[PDB]
Amino acid sequence: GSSGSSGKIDMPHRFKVYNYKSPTFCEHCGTLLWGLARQGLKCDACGMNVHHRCQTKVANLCGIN
Ligand SMILES: [Zn+2]
Ligand SMILES: [Zn+2]
Repeated sequence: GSSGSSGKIDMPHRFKVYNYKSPTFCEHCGTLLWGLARQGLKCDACGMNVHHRCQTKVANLCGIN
């Protein structure tokens, strides 16, 4: 909590590396990901799969959208 008032807020995508065996699709470049242990990244907040770079290209609104 806090003392005051807030308005508009934006949060980044909690993208965390994941080691799995499945065909993942990027929500930005719309392509496949070829990896071994760092198979792209997956947001543990909203739940999205994007590349390491394609991640910094997505909006900084996790949960709001
Ligand atoms: Zn997110
Ligand atoms: Zn991508």
